[PDB]
Amino acid sequence: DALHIGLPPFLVQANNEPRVLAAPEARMGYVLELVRANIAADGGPFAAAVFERDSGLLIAAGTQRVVPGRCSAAHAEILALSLAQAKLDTHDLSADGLPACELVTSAEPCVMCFGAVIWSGVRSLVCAARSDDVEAIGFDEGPRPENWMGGLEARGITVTTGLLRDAACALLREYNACNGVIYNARC
Amino acid sequence: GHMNDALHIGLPPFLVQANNEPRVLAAPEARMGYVLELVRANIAADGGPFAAAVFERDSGLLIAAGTQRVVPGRCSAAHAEILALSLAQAKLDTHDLSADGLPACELVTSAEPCVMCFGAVIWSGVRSLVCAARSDDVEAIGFDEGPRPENWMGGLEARGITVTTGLLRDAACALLREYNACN
Ligand SMILES: Nc1nc(O)c2[nH]nnc2n1
Ligand SMILES: Nc1nc(O)c2[nH]nnc2n1
Ligand SMILES: [Zn+2]
Ligand SMILES: [Zn+2]
Repeated sequence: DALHIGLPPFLVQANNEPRVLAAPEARMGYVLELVRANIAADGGPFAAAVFERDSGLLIAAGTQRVVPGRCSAAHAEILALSLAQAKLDTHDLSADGLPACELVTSAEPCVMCFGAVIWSGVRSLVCAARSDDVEAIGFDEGPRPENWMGGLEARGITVTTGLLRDAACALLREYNACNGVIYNARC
Repeated sequence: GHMNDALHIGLPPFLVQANNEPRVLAAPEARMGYVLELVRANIAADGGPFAAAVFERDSGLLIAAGTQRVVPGRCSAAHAEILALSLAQAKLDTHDLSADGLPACELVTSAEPCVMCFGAVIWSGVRSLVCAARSDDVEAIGFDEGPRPENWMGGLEARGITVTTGLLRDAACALLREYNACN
């Protein structure tokens, strides 16, 4: 009777508490905490958050819930964008009288999320890990169009990538190190 | 609807029914015909003119169905394909419809997928995509497919997703032209 993806407690918490982060690094810092927490709550090493671009108010956060949620569409970007839309009560994050919105993401978007970003109404995309980083640990980005960044820019969506990339990469390599069946107390 | 503790996209009555009534449609045109019934039911339930369904490829057991619920669900990701693929996964208790021991799954869709849905198809585990209306047909009533890679069809086929296109296209267009005429 519904499409229903449950949020683990830490994500409910993130989505409940008012929070304002002005600097790109502050915003991405927070998104990287959610990655760490999502991995500790049985999810993939990806998180994202929709902010008010100009005030830094957090609207909504998401994390990859593919396995726990039994749903291949539950990438961090889909959850973040959709929960932001559900909170603001509109399918269009650029609807009249909404502030401009920004998707802050732990990694460059896959081809699915790329499309979702375009349809979402956000005006800004801010990424940490690059596509090659993500692919290096076996997560596929899929076939995006050529010059997909230019693609976004031409729809009025500004793209920045590499923001706190080093910390992001460190979280990716930590996930990979502990993504295996032999028990490892250190994980 | 908005929820503290879930992303929750509710389904209108016809779609709750479609997802619970037993239905075996062996021939592909029987599959696409039923999907076009869902398109019409969706328009009457304030949705866009798009529907899709996951079938077991060989038997044509219907596993799940989705329709575009963008405006009434306040969700730009709620295309037909996303809901159909996600409800099937929910129904089969797995995020991968090609998981060992599941029969091969097929997504039958009213129109060729947009770039988002193209991506969702690849990650879903379906082994087959069957489309009615073409990309052109969708753009001609003002729906945007977005920037898909050159040769999106070959991209699907290259990872073992067979693509059929044009099936009951004229029937699907009749519904599209009606939707566009009635704004
Ligand atoms: N490539 C990729 N893979 C996943 O599993 C994701 N989850 N959130 N962003 C994602 N990106
Ligand atoms: N382009 C496009 N747009 C929508 O709103 C859809 N819903 N289901 N397939 C869809 N395809
Ligand atoms: Zn993605
Ligand atoms: Zn789509």
